[PDB]
Amino acid sequence: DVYKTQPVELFYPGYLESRGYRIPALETTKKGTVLASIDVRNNGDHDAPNNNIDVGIRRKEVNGEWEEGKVILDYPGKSAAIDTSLMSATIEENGIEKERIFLIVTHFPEGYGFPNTEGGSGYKEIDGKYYFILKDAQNNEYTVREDGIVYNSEGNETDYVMKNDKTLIQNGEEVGNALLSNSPLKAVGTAHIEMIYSDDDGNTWSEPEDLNPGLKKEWMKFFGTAPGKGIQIKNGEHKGRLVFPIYYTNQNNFQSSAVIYSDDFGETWKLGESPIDTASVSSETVSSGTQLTECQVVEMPNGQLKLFMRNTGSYTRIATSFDGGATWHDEVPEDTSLREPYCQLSVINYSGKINGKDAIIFSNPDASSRVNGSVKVGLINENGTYDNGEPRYEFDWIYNKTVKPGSFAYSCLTELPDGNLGLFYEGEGAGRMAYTEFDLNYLKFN
Ligand SMILES: [Ca+2]
Ligand SMILES: [Ca+2]
Repeated sequence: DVYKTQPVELFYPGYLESRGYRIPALETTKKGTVLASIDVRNNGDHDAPNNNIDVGIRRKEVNGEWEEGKVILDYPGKSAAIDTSLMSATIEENGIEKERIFLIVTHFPEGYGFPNTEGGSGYKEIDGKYYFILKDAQNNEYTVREDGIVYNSEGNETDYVMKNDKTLIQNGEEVGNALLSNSPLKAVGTAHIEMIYSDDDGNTWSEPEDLNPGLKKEWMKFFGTAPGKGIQIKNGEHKGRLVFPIYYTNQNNFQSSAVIYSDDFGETWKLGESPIDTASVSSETVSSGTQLTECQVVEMPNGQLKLFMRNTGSYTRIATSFDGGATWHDEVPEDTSLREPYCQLSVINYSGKINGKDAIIFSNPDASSRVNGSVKVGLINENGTYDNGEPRYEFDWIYNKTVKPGSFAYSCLTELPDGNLGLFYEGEGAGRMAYTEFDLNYLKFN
């Protein structure tokens, strides 16, 4: 025989001056590089608000060692970038497959986070165009229009200008930053998803692009990355589509999972329905029942999508999409092999065949609390059809292996170029982020 490395800590308290670290994401690029991203939770392990949380990343190239970590996204003050998701994706450009590594994160202005998030996209739509909202101490609404020029609520121009990094300028002088809690004009205290990308195998990253405008619905309060990774669809009519799992709340503070997706390689995004959205329930107005929260997605051989969801029930809920993430079958069953103690989980597609079948790999804490981290192997079996004739895929969990007997919380899986598996996970102690590699045999023996 078995292969199983001694776990190494890629981030730990004090590293890069940060008190805390959480929320692993893990992706392998087409060059074979492993990318591990993390919340750099500088003021401690606690969620936003009141935490200067940045995006950090470590790289391990094929036949290489872990490069030291660096911060690749850093907002002013204690404005948080929290919960990352990575995605290696490709496009055919003039006969070569060009790789772009996508990363989305959730973003809050200073002072806000999940428990006190306000609602809305953060944007005002004026004649088809979306403009960043700014608020003053008296709760008046302002808009940032062309040239960054700020307009008050009468549609009139003010002496304020907001730069794209939210710096505020009044008559040539800087007067604050709209993400900061002492600024005279403030961005709406609500959740954004922001995206960066890398075209050089994860070494350098773009400036953040906000994905809220024309994507997040005004009734949504929380609207955030489901941490871990997304996937680019390989099979079917939606081949090439980028799919990032997310979740959000409504006015009732009810959490619903979903995916956002892009058919032009990141340029524009659409929101799929939640699995909560059925013929009788609407995720806009639902107020009771099982909440579906953090989630990860895998693809079936025909391009059918399977969304595995943290939820307030005892077991993992799995939803199926026949249209590439736009909607989900109204039956959302539990899988009773997958005890789910209300913790993030990871599920990935495996490139190789196992026992002559296509397979997926799953990890989460297999217990009634965040302990006993287990990695499971599921074989995809075709089994008849749904009411609408669609293929039925089901999962034979052939291996179930404890990789972390004690504490174990959020985790993320990735496949290594040689077919081995990597695992980035919380569980070795406050702010300690561990990475280990292993082969299939290790999962089978035990
Ligand atoms: Ca920062
Ligand atoms: Ca649960």
